Amino acid sequence: SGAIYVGNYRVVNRHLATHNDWANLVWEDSSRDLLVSSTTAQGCDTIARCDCQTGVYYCSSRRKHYPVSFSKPSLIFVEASEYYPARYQSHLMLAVGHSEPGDCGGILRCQHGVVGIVSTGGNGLVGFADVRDLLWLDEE
Ligand SMILES: C[C@H](C(=O)N1CCC[C@H](C(N)=O)C1)c1cn(C)nc1C(F)(F)F
Ligand SMILES: [Zn+2]
Repeated sequence: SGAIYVGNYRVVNRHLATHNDWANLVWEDSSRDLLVSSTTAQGCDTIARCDCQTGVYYCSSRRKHYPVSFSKPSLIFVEASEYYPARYQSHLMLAVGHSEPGDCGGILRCQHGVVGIVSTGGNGLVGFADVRDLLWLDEE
């Protein structure tokens, strides 16, 4: 579990969005596994606006932050799960690292701010949904 809190927005994995998130919806994209809801209070996370490929992510299944190298956001085939059929997930970045069901929502960060959140796992790889292209999170 986990979310990004920026301005008047809450960014979560779409597959883990609560009833309250859908009742206060701003934007959602199944192909990226992202959902953004509105908040009453202002958030303080800063979204990275960069092309970094090295960062640190939080892994709840190990209670540890790990430094990683990760790929550029791409359309990657993801195996069928209880949440989606087998499909290409867009804007996804992979790194060599531990992930397991329960780790989605963990933040990946670089020197510039938040890069994205854990969204996939398997075969000793961890996948992060990028948020650096959502420039609108920094406004209105
Ligand atoms: C099966 C699950 C996963 O990748 N997904 C389930 C949830 C929906 C995902 C998607 N975005 O499409 C695919 C997974 C397997 N490992 C080892 N770690 C995970 C994870 F970290 F929980 F994501
Ligand atoms: Zn960066």
